[PDB]
Amino acid sequence: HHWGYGKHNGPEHWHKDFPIAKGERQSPVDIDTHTAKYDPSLKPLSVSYDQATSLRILNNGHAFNVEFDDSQDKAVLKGGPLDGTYRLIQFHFHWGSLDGQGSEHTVDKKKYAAELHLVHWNTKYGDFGKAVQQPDGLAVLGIFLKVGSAKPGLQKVVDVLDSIKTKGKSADFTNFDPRGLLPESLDYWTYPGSLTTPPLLECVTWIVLKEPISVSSEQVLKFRKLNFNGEGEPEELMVDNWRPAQPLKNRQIKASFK
Ligand SMILES: [Zn+2]
Repeated sequence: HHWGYGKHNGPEHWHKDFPIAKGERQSPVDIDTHTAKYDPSLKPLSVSYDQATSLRILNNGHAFNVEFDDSQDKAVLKGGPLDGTYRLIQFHFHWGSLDGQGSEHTVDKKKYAAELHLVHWNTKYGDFGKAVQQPDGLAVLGIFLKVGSAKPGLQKVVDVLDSIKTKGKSADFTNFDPRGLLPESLDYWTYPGSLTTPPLLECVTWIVLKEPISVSSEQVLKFRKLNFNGEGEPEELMVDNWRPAQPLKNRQIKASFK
């Protein structure tokens, strides 16, 4: 009855309801590291999450969102390719059924186990809904996950997942520090793209970090116990909730590093 990540409603079908799926600046893409251009004029990336106020975690039937208070400039992304100030509104992940798949962006065709998206909106547009209608409305910070050592800063998220197993379930999720999800280095690639889920709006500056974070097999296994379905419905494990790479078309990926 609507969009998802199965054979019958997955990414290959989305263009019928959302023709922009075949548009000029769709995401994700493959990042060909030997085609990206170092840009020495890119300003340093500024992640300012000290005053972040998390509120709630929600299973929306596609992923889970950790939501933040974005009523003021409490957690912001600036610098790099960005003009102005972008406010953190939520983060979520995309992940696979197996460790060898799950990311949306790929790097020289390599798929990672998962990908974290920290979603920010351009404050010059006043609200998120207006921002998504602008070509520079959003900035999404993308971070790859590989399976190795546990990420301590992820554990609070993992442990609450039992309480939001099914579509529509939410739980209080205050006092979470998203700085615990970042890698050491802020080296990145950047390109103009889109939301990777319907409505696939072409409003995103993508900033994808080069350094993955490591999470444990046990942590990702717990992501994979979530459900796409609602309570009291036949179980559909929430896995493989990623859109594959889309054609780059008339775009350039810039690198912050050589
Ligand atoms: Zn996403």
